[PDB]
Amino acid sequence: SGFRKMAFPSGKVEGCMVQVTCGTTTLNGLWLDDVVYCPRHVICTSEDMLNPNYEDLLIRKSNHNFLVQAGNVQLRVIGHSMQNCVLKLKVDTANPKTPKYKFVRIQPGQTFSVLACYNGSPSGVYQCAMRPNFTIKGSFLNGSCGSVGFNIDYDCVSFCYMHHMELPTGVHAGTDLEGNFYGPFVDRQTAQAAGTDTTITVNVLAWLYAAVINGDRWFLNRFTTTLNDFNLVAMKYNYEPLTQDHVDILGPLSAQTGIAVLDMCASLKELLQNGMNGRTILGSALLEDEFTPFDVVRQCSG
Amino acid sequence: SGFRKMAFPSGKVEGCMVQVTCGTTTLNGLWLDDVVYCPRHVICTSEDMLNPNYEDLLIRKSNHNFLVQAGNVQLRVIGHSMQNCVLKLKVDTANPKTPKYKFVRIQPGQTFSVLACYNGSPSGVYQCAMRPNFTIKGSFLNGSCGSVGFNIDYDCVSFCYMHHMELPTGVHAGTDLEGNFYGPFVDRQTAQAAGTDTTITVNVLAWLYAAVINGDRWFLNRFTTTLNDFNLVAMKYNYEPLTQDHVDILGPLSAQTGIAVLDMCASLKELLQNGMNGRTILGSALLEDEFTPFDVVRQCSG
Ligand SMILES: *[C@](O)(C(=O)NC1CC1)[C@H](C[C@@H]1CCCNC1=O)NC(=O)[C@H](CC1CCCCC1)NC(=O)c1cc2ccccc2o1
Ligand SMILES: *[C@](O)(C(=O)NC1CC1)[C@H](C[C@@H]1CCCNC1=O)NC(=O)[C@H](CC1CCCCC1)NC(=O)c1cc2ccccc2o1
Repeated sequence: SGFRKMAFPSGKVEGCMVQVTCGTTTLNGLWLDDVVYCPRHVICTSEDMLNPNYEDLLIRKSNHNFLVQAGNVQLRVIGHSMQNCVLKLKVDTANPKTPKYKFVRIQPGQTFSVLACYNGSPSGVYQCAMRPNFTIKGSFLNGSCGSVGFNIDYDCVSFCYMHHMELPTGVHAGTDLEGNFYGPFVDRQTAQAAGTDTTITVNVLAWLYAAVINGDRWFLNRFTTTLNDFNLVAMKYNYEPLTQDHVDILGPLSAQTGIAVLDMCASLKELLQNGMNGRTILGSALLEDEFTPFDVVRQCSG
Repeated sequence: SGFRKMAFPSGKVEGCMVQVTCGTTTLNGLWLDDVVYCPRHVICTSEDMLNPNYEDLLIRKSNHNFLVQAGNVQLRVIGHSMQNCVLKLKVDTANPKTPKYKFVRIQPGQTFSVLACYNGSPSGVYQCAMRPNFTIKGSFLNGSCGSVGFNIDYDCVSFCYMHHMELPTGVHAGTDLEGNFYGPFVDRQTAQAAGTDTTITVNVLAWLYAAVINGDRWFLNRFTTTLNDFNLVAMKYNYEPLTQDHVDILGPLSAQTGIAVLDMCASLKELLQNGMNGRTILGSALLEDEFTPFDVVRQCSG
């Protein structure tokens, strides 16, 4: 028993991290078979970071302008191309540590692990959720660009995120591995800012179920509610609408605990309307929304 | 910027996890050079788990009673011995993935990463702190025994924890890698329970500094306090006494923020006496105590 924000084991991804240098700009890349993926803004200079024309900037580069360092080994760049906001550097050596992998794009409200890296060297691993406004509440310092986010299923690494920038509120923005940004963000310095965010209702309910599975029951009640009355409350508190598909997804947890999904909704309504009256749930005084139903099932006993 | 509970990258430890089976009991072991370390209660039966004499139980075993599986490879056991509450199985193959390593024992209030494993297969990584009462608030299911806790410095893995059991309150107990239990716990079924716990004051103050570094300043004030008046408050709220050595350890963070340690103490006193009045700090509505000054410095900008 116990419930923690848990990341996937990072070994498979650690084997793929490298350092990419162009000019005086150094950041991280992801080495898979004979290709290194990295943010295209490695080719920028502090002189054209405001409105860069990346096609122009790239045309003025050649293979030898890119230095790729894997551990203490120089990888020779033998081709280069852009795909959306990522650069693909073809290298003359296939990474012998390449895992089975996939490039997936994730949905807001889904979670993934982030391997924070600096100069091609991993420093830490943590769990994140893609917020409804397509940002992530990460932990990223200068040098972290190129760090990736991923999930692991069986032997297979599904890469879902590459890190590009930090917004004025301290939250983070990046792309999928095809170089397409999550959200209405661009890789150029502008006044761009996070849009308004909302709470991921289905995840809060999953976490309430985790709490019950782990013996926190003080917020339960004999009441129930309909989906529509619940969603009237959800709207009032800036929670996302709960759909019937969410109810269905919560089915396993509902059956394991014997607490019907709409009964849990009655509990969440009471918590929203009354607060916690000084109590905690799984060690938190706030309602947590970064655990999916899958995260809860994977971590919690059967 | 950003602040997250971050674990060390787990790759180096993943390379050392194996499965150990004795009879119908299967758990995890840690393979380093030609030795596998695991909890000695792998030799117990549900028949003698109440008051086992491990010396007797071990004497009745031979090398062939232990099945060690590394991935899909059987490791031949060629010797066996007990050291306190851990078993050392000498195997005929040195682990080629052995990292530079050390066996350290940690202090209450220090943090470490846990690699949760089942059947020798890592499933997740997370950050923990050793509580003042020598327990850890982990996430461990049946099958997790033998999972380890560690820190990484440069290339060197300092193993500090092996997992043995769960206590009635849902918290966890284990040993260092020499098999000596953390706390007044024993590897036999008794009524044993966690003793009273306290909050790690120096870590709360480190986390307040992290909050300032990350732009949360609402809890600051123009006041100050002496160490003794602060500790009178600390005692009242079941916080650990703050020593001058703790003040010294907080020096870097104090200098980086320009907020004297005793001024931060004045802030913590106000938060203890008044609560948070509906506000949060680094996304928490509770005062967090599982980040050491080192964790904050390592993660936060310079
Ligand atoms: C990465 O480019 C990076 O790590 N580069 C390596 C070479 C050093 C950074 C990562 C940032 C750094 C700041 C702290 N957290 C973080 O995640 N990304 C940027 O610096 C990004 C770069 C621009 C350049 C054109 C393409 C993409 C954006 N810029 C910002 O994050 C950013 C935030 C502010 C705030 C105020 C003024 C400017 C600014 O830029
Ligand atoms: C490990 O032994 C383990 O994983 N063994 C592998 C072979 C299956 C478990 C880990 C526990 C399991 C329960 C849930 N969380 C967790 O961390 N450890 C135990 O089961 C431990 C074993 C005894 C045996 C003698 C030596 C050490 C203790 N027992 C307990 O954790 C425990 C908790 C309770 C509560 C009520 C009755 C009994 C009990 O046992």
